[PDB]
Amino acid sequence: VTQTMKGLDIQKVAGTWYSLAMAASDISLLDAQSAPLRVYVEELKPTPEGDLEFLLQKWENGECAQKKIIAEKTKIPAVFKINKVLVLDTDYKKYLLFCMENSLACQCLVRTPEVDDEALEKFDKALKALPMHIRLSFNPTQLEEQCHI
Amino acid sequence: SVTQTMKGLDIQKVAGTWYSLAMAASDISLLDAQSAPLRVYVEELKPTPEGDLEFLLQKWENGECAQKKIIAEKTKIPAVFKIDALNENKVLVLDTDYKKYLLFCMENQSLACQCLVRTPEVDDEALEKFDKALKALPMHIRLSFNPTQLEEQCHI
Ligand SMILES: CCCCNc1ccc(C(=O)OCCN(C)C)cc1
Repeated sequence: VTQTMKGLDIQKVAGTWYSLAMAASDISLLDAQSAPLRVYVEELKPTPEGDLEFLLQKWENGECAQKKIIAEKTKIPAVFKINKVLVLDTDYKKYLLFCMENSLACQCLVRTPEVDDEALEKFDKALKALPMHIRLSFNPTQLEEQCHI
Repeated sequence: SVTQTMKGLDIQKVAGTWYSLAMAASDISLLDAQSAPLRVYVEELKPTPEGDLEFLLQKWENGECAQKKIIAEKTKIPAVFKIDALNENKVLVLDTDYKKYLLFCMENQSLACQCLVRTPEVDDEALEKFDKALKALPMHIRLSFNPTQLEEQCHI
């Protein structure tokens, strides 16, 4: 992943998000509820030091676990270290596109638990240069359920 | 569910070798596991003397790769077939050029579609036409397979 967001203002990504769609380089990264990169972003909280706190849900040992993880800033405003987190694009008010790279998985986040045509079209365009072998998308009912069940 | 069928399908010309390059389904659970209900790999098509279409496929069953044969019976629409199985179903051929790619769906309402290729290689045209076809359909999971997997039992 090289195409990261120019001019990111991380403070404007604060608040609630919903994982609408995800894609990964390897089927095993996303295929099961327990798959390693099957994670649902529920909130982003930029820190006073310019780090990025993720609140996510992840299926572990038969429960939907909530995790709070700090992604530490790097010299590239759009790149953090949790894996590298790369923010490809956001309009702050509607969508955010990011990837996790070690293996590669990318997500389309939306501000409201609804399908957004613009967000998904931009996600598809961003994935054209990336060697993805699994793509998932979630319905509005799933977005509001613990671990998108 | 599926609006697009192949006009003027000649089932004799779809006969022979195929490989499942990509698949997509309306419900993640139809395709997410090696054991998922619509996770099947088409290896060969055989038209019958009655104009039915026999699918020779691989399916993960009892933790091993099994060979299975499924007859999709002809209907009054050339590109639409029906498997004698408990559940109401349709097999729909969306598009083929016969010599490189074939796009089909299974409707059960559950829906899964596949991109078949003649040669066990990633084909840009096959995948681009598959993706265009899927824009019309409410898919929540898409898988694609590397050329090594195409020639392994059950795409392992
Ligand atoms: C650049 C403007 C940043 C303003 N911040 C926000 C603006 C909007 C939202 C938000 O969630 O809006 C959803 C409603 N649709 C119409 C936008 C969340 C944060």
